[PDB]
Amino acid sequence: KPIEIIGAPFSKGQPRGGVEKGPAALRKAGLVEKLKETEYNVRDHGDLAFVDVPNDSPFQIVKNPRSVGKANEQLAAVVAETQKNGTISVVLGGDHSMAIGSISGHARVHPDLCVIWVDAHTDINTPLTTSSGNLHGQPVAFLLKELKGKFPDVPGFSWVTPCISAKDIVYIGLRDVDPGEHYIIKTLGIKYFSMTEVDKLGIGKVMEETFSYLLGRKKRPIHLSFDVEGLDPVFTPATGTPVVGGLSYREGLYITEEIYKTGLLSGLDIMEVNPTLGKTPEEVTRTVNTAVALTLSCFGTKREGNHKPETDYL
Amino acid sequence: KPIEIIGAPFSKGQPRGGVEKGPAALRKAGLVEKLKETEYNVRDHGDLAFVDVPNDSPFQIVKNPRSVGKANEQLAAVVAETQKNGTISVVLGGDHSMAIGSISGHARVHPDLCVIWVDAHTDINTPLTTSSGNLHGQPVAFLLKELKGKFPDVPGFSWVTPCISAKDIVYIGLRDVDPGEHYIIKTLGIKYFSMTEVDKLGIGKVMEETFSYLLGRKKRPIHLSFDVEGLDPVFTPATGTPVVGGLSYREGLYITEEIYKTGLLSGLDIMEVNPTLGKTPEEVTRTVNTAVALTLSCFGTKREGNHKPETDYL
Amino acid sequence: KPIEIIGAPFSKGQPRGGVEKGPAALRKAGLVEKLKETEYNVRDHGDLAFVDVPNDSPFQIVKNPRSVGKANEQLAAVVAETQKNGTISVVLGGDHSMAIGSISGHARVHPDLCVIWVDAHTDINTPLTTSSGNLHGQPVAFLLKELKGKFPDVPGFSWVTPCISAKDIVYIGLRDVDPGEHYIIKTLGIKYFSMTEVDKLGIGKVMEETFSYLLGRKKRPIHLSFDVEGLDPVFTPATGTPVVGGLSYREGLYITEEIYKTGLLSGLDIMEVNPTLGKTPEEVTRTVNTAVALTLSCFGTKREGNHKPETDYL
Ligand SMILES: [Mn+2]
Ligand SMILES: [Mn+2]
Ligand SMILES: [Mn+2]
Ligand SMILES: [Mn+2]
Ligand SMILES: [Mn+2]
Ligand SMILES: [Mn+2]
Repeated sequence: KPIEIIGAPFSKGQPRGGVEKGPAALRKAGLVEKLKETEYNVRDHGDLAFVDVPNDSPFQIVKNPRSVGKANEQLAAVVAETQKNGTISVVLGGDHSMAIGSISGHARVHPDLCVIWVDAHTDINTPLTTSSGNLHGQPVAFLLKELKGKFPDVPGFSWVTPCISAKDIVYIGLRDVDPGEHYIIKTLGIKYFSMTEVDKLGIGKVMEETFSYLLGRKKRPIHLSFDVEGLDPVFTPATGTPVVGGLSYREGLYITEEIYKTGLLSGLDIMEVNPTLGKTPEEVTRTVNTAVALTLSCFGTKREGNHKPETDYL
Repeated sequence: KPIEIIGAPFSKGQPRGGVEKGPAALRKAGLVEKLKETEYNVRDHGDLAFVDVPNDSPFQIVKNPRSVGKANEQLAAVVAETQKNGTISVVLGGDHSMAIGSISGHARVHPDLCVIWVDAHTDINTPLTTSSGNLHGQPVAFLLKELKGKFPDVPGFSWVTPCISAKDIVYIGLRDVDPGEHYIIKTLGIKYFSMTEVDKLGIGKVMEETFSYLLGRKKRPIHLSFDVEGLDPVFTPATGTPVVGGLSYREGLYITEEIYKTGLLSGLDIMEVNPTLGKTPEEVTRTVNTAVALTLSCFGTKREGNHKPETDYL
Repeated sequence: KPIEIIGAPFSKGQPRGGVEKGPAALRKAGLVEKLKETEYNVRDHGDLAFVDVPNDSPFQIVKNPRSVGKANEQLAAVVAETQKNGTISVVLGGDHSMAIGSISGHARVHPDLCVIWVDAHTDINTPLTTSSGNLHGQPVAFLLKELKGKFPDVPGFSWVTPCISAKDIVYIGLRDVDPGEHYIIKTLGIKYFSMTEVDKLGIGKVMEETFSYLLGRKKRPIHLSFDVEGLDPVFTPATGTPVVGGLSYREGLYITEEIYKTGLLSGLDIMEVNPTLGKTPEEVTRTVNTAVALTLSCFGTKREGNHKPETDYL
């Protein structure tokens, strides 16, 4: 199979600057060279160049709506494209709002995809529930059908089409859910596993369940939107919104490992790595490396080891 | 329901000074303001002013027996009082010897209460088994019926009445048990879950069992005596007796979360936070915050999120 | 039963210097005094003095083959000796190549011993698969029968006799396995538990299985070759090859605790503690202490507590 890396240097999803430098760091850490060393064909599509919407006024609270809608519009296009040619797409973050784009384009080509969202937050606030207008905290609201018409059309997102229903998404690692957001996920009966659940069930049973819950009936394509903040800050320090008491490096890799084992990985998102927010070089290198690590996991790299087939090492 | 906070500025339970500054820090961290934000009525009763027994000579090894017996006698009184008015009491530590008082007063009003003791130590040494005379390491021995008459009447505790039996208490997080103490908990067949058990069973099954074990027959009031030392030192550094390889921040919150879910929380103890023992501001703030956090957990605050009923966030 | 401590100050197993200072640190931390405090007879055999083979030229890639073969030859001798007198041997590392010696001597006296290898690495590279000639990464290859003749005789190991088969060893905590090494452990069908397994099954079930797998039929002597690198670097920092996402202090102690509980402990290896590789005093003391701790665990020390029999602490 083919693997296509698409850098999305974007950050207007939220106020903190730096995230755009994200895909650069990941590459510098050698994500591509390493990926090539797996059983997959690696094609680096490069870094999208986003056009900045001049005079992008705040639609109510929502900030930079037009810039974020144009950034995402453009991505969904590139993603739909490579997805069409049969290659798995791997979007490197800036912030998480690029998920609207990533998930959209992919949805075009595979409308029956299910989404596994590993993150500390739900990011399901609507333009009417956010406290800040940071669109990085509203991604899943633009993609959800059940939430269509539940909020006023946003300047620039007119191209968006609610592609999945609350019965196709599964959250893992939740621990900082705004009140509104909690209502939304309870009302729509969305399947999640808050940290408390991971604690109660153990990362193992968690996957076991998320799978039989998303692939019990039909075996469909899987979209992994992994928000590097879903791991405890100790592991991924250089982030915009760290929240303590989260997934461990081990648990993180177990998810990507089980996901690889299903062979249904269709699209990936390695978002929120902010090279500038490291309190020391270590913290950033630390973050950038577990990010690069989680990815390689989705594509083979097993912790027990890997040997090349048809070769007798004896 | 009503919630009443009672600060117990005491520290003669053990040699290290500072713990009395405990309830102050917790408040400074805003325990009250936050508590108010939950579905409970918060009443701050203030900080008990303890009278210091002049010329309190060591009854054998037991140190400051009269001061500690007067401190606890006074608390049990305030606790019995508010417990009577139907409010849940939440005692902020100084040291853990204040538990004799806390558990006693509460027992008066609800003699059928069971006690869940989350701690690094058993604290079940009798005046005849301690190595030091620190009464903070003997609390459960004054409350236990099975241990009545097993030791010399202590100067000042004459008011105490063994209110519970070894069949009403459950330990969670044990890892530093003196030889004598181990004998005592084995002989009396007390139900506990040493770290090794948490490890073998997982915090999940642990609660599942401690509940069917304490609430299988009758559903009675629960007394949670939480010793901040029960978490690994990494999480609650500013303590008098850190012991490595203990509960994680996650596990800690899981217990308080499952306890809230039973709706039987009758009384709480947030003990051993010692603002002065922090090797850096961080460590204390770190400690003080996970303490404040565990509390809010017992009273609603779920990690998956919380939304106010009857309100349509859409 | 008797306990015999044998210090092996060796380090030519790998390029990084310092590991020889290993057994010294452990002793300084008071391993012996503490061990004495358990229900075992402690005899300190001292520190072997290794003769340095002059002009030890590299056999192909394998470095210091003669020095390492003489170091191990000598150890196997001392170990076979004390093992003969019926005492349990406890070898303190330098590097892990001393395992050839340790396991060999022991095998002489108890040819039916099974080996539990707690380590981050497999250390099963043969002189023909290593990238470096560091023999510390080849120990299990010299001891395995199935790998006999699979590589050219090495200068100094002529005395070695493949004592165990791939059906007697069990790995726990694997996470950094070279490609060759992975082939070897897959081809020979060796039973292991890579971190992913620990994650999936939980340290509890892991032991439960490793036991019924090694002691289901016959109850034989157990050799515990514990490589301090098997725990996450956070816990045992001062090592030559740290690899993140490994066993936790808790899990580590759980293994040594379950192993003690089988009563079949015949020989031990506390290897890779490198006092000089600590980035600060703390890190080394931290490392040296969890090492000393794991040992005491294998010999009684329970986390729930220990009391001396026939003594009424009341
Ligand atoms: Mn997110
Ligand atoms: Mn997030
Ligand atoms: Mn205590
Ligand atoms: Mn304690
Ligand atoms: Mn090793
Ligand atoms: Mn190793």
